[PDB]
Amino acid sequence: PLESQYQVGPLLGFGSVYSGIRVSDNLPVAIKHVEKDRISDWGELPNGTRVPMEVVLLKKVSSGFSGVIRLLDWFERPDSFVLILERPEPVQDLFDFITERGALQEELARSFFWQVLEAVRHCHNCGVLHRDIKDENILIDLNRGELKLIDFGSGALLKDTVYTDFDGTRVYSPPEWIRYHRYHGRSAAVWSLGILLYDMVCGDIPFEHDEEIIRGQVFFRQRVSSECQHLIRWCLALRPSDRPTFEEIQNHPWMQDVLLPQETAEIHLH
Ligand SMILES: NCC[C@H]1CN=C(O)c2cc(-c3cccc(OC(F)(F)F)c3)c(-c3ccccc3)n21
Repeated sequence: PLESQYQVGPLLGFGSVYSGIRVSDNLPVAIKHVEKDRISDWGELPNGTRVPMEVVLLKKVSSGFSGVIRLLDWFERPDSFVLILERPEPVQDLFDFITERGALQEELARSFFWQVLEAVRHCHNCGVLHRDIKDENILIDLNRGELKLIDFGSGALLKDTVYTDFDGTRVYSPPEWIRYHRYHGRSAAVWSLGILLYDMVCGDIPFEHDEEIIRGQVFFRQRVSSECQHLIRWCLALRPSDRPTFEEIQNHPWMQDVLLPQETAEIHLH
């Protein structure tokens, strides 16, 4: 069936994502392969079929909402699974985008960061915790100026209780995980968005080493507004309880008067 519905193009960019076309309507797709031997967390669909957690998570967050990458279909194979993902065209990941432009202007960082917050909120609303929010896991739909979360491969069902496992990016991980190998989903997510926002306005992440993470001292290597500095420092509070909630972030003075995605595209992307 797969090869009957999708024309496979070349590799894109340890992960295995190929360019693809849906032969039905020539819709651009991405084809992610995951080998069963490499899967740590297994979920179960309503039908009680054993699938990778990523399928569960993508199925739970897959609706009208443009802020998360839509899982169009998936397949079981003897030794692997194959996820069909939407592919914007043209498209750039936020890592390559920040690398090319360096530090983003606050206005564009605000629009991008707002869109990421809206997307993370949607995930949380649908019982999904991403656990690997970072520039690489954000695609820019360059025409529409819309960001899309990708890679729920380290994700989990959202729970209000302690997490004692983590398979995400260390330099984006919060001090409580480094020190005590324990975190709560939302507060840890606010940490990673702190790192992300720092990365957007400074053109690089703030911390390389465990000691730097644990100390949580933030040096700005670029001119960044006082209000943006405050929001970053707040997201990056050492004590989880001291971190802002999603509501508190989106009500922060820095987050006000956000550009519409189309506005953002017109001004900053073309
Ligand atoms: N480091 C990022 C993580 C890699 C590995 N895990 C994943 O779950 C993943 C999914 C995709 C992806 C999703 C939708 C469209 C898509 O196509 C597009 F890039 F837009 F052309 C790719 C990529 C990926 C992104 C960008 C470049 C290469 C792969 N990834």
